Amino acid sequence: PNHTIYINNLNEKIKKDELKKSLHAIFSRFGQILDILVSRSLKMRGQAFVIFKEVSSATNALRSMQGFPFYDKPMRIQYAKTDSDIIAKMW
Repeated sequence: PNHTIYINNLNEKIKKDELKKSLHAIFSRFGQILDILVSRSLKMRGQAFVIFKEVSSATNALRSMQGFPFYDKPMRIQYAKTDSDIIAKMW
């Protein structure tokens, strides 16, 4: 368990700004969000990071929204571990 959730299987047709705003719309109820990180760098498409202020908020977000159909795609959620090299391992 960690402050930050890592989301993938996001609909890649969605623009960065709208994707962040729609992510706030469904995740804000879990607790205070410090930021949402979205990259349109090709290998980082389809993915997002939601940084909660509290770990309890991130845990409830991950369990409640696992598989949630969003832009017609079920999102996959995991905890982001610091220094896990998500980007460096990704191709």
